[PDB]
Amino acid sequence: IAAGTIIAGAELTFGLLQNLLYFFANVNRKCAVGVDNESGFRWQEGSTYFFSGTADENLPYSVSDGYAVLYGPRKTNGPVATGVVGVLAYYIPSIGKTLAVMWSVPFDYNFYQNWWNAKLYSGNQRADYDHYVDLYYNANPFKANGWHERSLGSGLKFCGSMSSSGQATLEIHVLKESETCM
Amino acid sequence: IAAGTIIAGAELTFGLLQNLLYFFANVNRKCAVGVDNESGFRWQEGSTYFFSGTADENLPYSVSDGYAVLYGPRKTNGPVATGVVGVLAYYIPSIGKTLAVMWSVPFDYNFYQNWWNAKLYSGNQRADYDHYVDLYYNANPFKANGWHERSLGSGLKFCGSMSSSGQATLEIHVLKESETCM
Amino acid sequence: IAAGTIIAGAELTFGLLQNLLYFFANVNRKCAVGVDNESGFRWQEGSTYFFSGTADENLPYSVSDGYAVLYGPRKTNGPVATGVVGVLAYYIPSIGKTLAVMWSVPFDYNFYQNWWNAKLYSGNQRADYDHYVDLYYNANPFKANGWHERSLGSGLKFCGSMSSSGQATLEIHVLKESETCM
Amino acid sequence: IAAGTIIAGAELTFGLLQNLLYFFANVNRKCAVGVDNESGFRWQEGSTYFFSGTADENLPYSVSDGYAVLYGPRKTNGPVATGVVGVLAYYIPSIGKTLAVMWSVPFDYNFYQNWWNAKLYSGNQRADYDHYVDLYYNANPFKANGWHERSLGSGLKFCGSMSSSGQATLEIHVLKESETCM
Amino acid sequence: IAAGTIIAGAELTFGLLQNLLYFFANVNRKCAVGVDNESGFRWQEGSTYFFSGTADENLPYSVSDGYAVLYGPRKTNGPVATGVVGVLAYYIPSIGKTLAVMWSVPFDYNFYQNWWNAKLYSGNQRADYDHYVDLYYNANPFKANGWHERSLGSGLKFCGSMSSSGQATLEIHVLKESETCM
Amino acid sequence: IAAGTIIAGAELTFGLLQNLLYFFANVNRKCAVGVDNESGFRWQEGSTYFFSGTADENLPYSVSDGYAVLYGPRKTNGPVATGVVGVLAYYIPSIGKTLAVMWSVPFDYNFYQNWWNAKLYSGNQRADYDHYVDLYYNANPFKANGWHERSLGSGLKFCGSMSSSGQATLEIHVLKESETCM
Amino acid sequence: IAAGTIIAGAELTFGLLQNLLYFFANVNRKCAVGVDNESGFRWQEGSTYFFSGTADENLPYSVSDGYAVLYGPRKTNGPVATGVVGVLAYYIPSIGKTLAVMWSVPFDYNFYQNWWNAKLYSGNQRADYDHYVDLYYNANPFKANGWHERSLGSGLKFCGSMSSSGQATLEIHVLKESETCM
Amino acid sequence: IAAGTIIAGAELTFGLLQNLLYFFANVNRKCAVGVDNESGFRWQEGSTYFFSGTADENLPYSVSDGYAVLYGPRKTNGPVATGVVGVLAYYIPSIGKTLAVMWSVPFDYNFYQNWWNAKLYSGNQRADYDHYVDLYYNANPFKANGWHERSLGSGLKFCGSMSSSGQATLEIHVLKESETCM
Repeated sequence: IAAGTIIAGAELTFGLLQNLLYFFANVNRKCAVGVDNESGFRWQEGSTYFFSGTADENLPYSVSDGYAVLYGPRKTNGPVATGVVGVLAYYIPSIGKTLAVMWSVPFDYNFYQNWWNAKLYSGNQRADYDHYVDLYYNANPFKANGWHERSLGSGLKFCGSMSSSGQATLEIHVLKESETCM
Repeated sequence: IAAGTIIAGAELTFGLLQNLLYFFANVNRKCAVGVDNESGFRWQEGSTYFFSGTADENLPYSVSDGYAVLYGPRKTNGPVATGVVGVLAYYIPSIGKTLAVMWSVPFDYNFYQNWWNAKLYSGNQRADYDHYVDLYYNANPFKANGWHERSLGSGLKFCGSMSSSGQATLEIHVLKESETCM
Repeated sequence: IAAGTIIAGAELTFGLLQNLLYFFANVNRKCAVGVDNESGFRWQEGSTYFFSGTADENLPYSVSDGYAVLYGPRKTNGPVATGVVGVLAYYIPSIGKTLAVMWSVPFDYNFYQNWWNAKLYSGNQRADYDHYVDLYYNANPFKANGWHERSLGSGLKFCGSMSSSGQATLEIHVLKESETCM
Repeated sequence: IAAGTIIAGAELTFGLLQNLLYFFANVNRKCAVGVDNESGFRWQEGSTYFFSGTADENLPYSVSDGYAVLYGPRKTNGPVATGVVGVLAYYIPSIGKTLAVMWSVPFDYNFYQNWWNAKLYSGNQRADYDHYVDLYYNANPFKANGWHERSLGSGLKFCGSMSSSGQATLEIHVLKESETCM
Repeated sequence: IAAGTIIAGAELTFGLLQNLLYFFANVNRKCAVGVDNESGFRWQEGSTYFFSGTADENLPYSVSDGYAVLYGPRKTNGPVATGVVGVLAYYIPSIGKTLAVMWSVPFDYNFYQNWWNAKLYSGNQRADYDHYVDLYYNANPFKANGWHERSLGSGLKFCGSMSSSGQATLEIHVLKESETCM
Repeated sequence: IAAGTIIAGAELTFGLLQNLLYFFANVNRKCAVGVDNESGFRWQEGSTYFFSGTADENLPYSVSDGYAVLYGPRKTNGPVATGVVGVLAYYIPSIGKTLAVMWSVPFDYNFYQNWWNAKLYSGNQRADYDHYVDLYYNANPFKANGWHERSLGSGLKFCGSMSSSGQATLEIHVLKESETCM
Repeated sequence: IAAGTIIAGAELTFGLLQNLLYFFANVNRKCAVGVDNESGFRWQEGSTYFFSGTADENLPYSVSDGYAVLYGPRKTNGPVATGVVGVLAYYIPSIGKTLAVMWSVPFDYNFYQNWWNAKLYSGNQRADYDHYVDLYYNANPFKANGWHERSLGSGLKFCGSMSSSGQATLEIHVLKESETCM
Repeated sequence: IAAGTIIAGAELTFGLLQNLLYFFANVNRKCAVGVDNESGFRWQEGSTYFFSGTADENLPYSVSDGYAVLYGPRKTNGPVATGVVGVLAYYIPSIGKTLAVMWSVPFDYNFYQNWWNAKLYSGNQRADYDHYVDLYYNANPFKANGWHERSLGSGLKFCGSMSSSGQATLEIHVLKESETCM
């Protein structure tokens, strides 16, 4: 009989749902990824993988001694409950290895936190899910609590830090083992 | 009897539909297509095909050694569920062949992803659906996961990459076989 | 009896109609018409015809060797379902002929597409409906799919292209038969 | 009995009427009138008449060889269905005649179109309704379809054009009979 | 009984009245009054009268050979149906007379039009209602239809014009009888 | 019984009252008070009184030959029906007297108008209500109708004027008796 | 029974209360406190107390001969009925005393007014409630009515003034007894 | 029966709750932390801990004699009732100790106030909850009431101050024991 009650229930439902989708569309995640080639070797064949999120730009094809990658990963547009998570990688012909760098800026800080890592892999490889799993679970990732340092092997080491924010910054310097960081 | 219930159902219907059409009108797709003539040959007769989308500008008629195409493909205006997908092509008189470059930035990332390709075709040809089908299905397109390289034949090769975003960037360098990319 | 139902039907009707007229008022059509006098002859008596649309400016009275027309045709203001369609023309005293250039940027891309053309006509003539019909139906117009070239006769040729967008650009170079375009 | 139906009919009526008056207040008409004194004689006693519309500025009192009038006629403010229509005039002591220039930018392009004219009148006269009627009905006005030229007599001629838009531009050059226009 | 009908009649009444007062508050009248002392005599004791309207600034105390008054009369703020109407005056010690300048920019162009005047009065006098009545009714005011000229006596003359707009401009040059205006 | 009629009467009452308080909060009064020390004596101990209104700034402590006070009195914030009315004063040690300057910019121009005055008082005194009453009622204030001049005594005179607007300007020059104003 | 009357009473209540809290959040109080060290002694250990309000900045640690404190006290954010009231203090090692400066910009000008003071206290002390009570009640504070001057003792004096506005300015110069203020 | 009362109770509930969450999302807390290395020793391995809040940036890896940390802690985004509270730390190789600096800008000033501290700890340590507890409860923190100074030991001391605002500033200078602060 009282069909106006069903119309009012629809107006309440879409009036809630349009604002709920507008919330998930407006919560934002970023990672300003800076990686600095202090290494004395040329990096090439710039490769990426995204477990979540995207970027609007390319990596440099190559990086050379004293220059840096700057890259801007972000969350996918629209009402998605996913952060920005991924790998970037470069081949290093002068040592026969691939440098891979991982970051993980989640959506829910109830369950997760900002993590990052870097490693050298044998031969020419490009960033994929097996690099994400190995950099996130098998290796020890670093968390967003200031500056950390580790040997890469093959005469290199990395020094780096990440913000605890969801609009994060990541900075890494890939030095020779002889050098003092920053 | 209660005609106000039909008026309230119409207000609910158009109140939903005006916002649904406003959604499809505001989700946007782009491809910033850069193609760089490192080739040592003049390109001419700049031609295009669009399977979906448009651009507000012309290609250069010609490109010459060390200059680049910059072109801005985009989605068609209004409430359409179509991305930007197309071909650009140039004749190369010095080798008797047509360079064609393809990109595909879809609407639904549920079903599709960003793809691109480039190839040399025999004689003077202009971009059309047969170049789109051959660059997308018969040849192997490259996906949006960093830098890729392939020989074109006739002394040329291409090196290029594409963003995974729907507001994409595409960059290609069309080098001689003797050269090192970027 | 229930006169409030007629008032609510009027509020629904004008609430729809004010938004429908606002839609047709906001969908826009343009043609940025550039025509370049590479011809070695002075053009004069700049004339126009509009089958649909207008412009807020005059043509140059005359154009001379190495200068260009730039002209901005547009859709008529308000809730009209018409594009921008027209002819511009110039007399060329040094050959005894009229150059006429046509463009057609439609409203409905369901039924129509962007077309353009150029031709030389005998004697001093000014742009009118007979030039529109002859440039659109009797001659072969060119479509918005990259660069096209044709001989005009009397020692001239044209080279030109048009955008597939509804906010189009048109570019034409009117060269001598001896020259290489752009 | 049901007085709320009369209140709802009043809210509908003023809700329509406030938007109808806002429409007529926002449709705009202009004429950017440029008149260029290439004549070799000083013009003085700058006079105006408006059949419809106004301007917020004065004419120059005088114009001299190689300078120009620039004048900005416009529609009267508020919800009026009238365009901008008028005459400007100057006395020319060196020939004993008055130059008068007319323009007519209508409201309804359903019934009317953009017209303009210019003429020389005997003795010192100022712009009035008899100049409007003689320039619009008795003389042949020119329409908004590109550049037109006519002899004034007394060793002068005019060359000029007008836009077909309702936010029009009018340009006139008042040359000696010896000269080539623009 | 049905007191909600009286509340709805009040909401309709104040909903109309707030918009009616907002209309009368937003219709604006101005006069940009420029008066230029080409006279060879110093003007002093700058005086004003307003029959309607105000200004936010002072006159210069004095004006001297080759300088000008610029003054910005305007309508009184808020929902008043009155224009800007007034007199400015200066004493001229070198001839023993007061220059007075009048303007009248009305509210209703249904009943009134833009008028202005200027005159010399005997001795040191300051602008008041008797100067307004004598400049508007007893003397012949000039209307807003281009440039007008008259002798003041005492070796002076004025040349001037006014806009027909309600946001008017008034320009007057107060020359010696020997000179040619502007 | 029908308690919704009392709620609707409250919504009408606060819907009116919030707009009435917003009106009294937005009608504004100012006085840009400029006072110029052409006097050849130093002024010091800058003092103020406000009968209505305030300022956000201090007076200069002192003023010296050829410098000026600039001061910006204004209406008190919020829904108050009061203008800006007050006194500023300075001691002049070189003559043993206090200069006091008064202004009165009212709220209701139905009952009041812009008045101002200046006077010299014996000894070191600071601005207070007895200076306001003596400058406004016992002395002859000047009204907002152009430039006025009066002797102060002790070898000084003042020359000054005030705007008739509620956002007024006041300008005063405090000269020696030997000098000609502005 | 009629539960919609309780919902309408809640909508009226929160519709009033959200606007009442927005009023108390938007009425603002400030004191731009400038204190100028004309004293010939270094000030150090810059200390503060707030009876009401806060600032977003630090005092200078120290001030030295010819430099000034500039400090911006303000009201606490949100719907609080409290002004800005406080003390700033500095130790002066060269005389063995603490300079303390007090200001009081209230919320309710119905009950209170702008007051300020300054004094020298024995030994190294920091601003607290006992300095506020002694500067406000036991000593004679100065009110916002122009420039005031007093001896501090120990060879110093202060000269200063405060605005009567709630967005106040306070200026104080701390001179030697030999000097003439500003 | 009357289901519209439940819909109206839902509209009231979400209409309140959307504004309550918007309040907690818009109340903001910051700490602009400046720490100045006047110490004559290099600081390195910049480390952080957050008990509440985040930052969008990294610390410098290292700081050296005469340079400063500038760091911008802030509240976590969205409707959370938590301030910004944390520790930053650096290792100092030249003395074998870790400098740690703490700040605490709360949400509820009903229960808490702005506190800060600094201390030297033995060996290379990184900021964590045990440094927060020791700097906040076991050591004596300083409150937001002007400049404070303390010996660190190992030849160093700190001098610093903090704002009482919730958008706070913190400034610390880490001097040698020989020096005079700021």
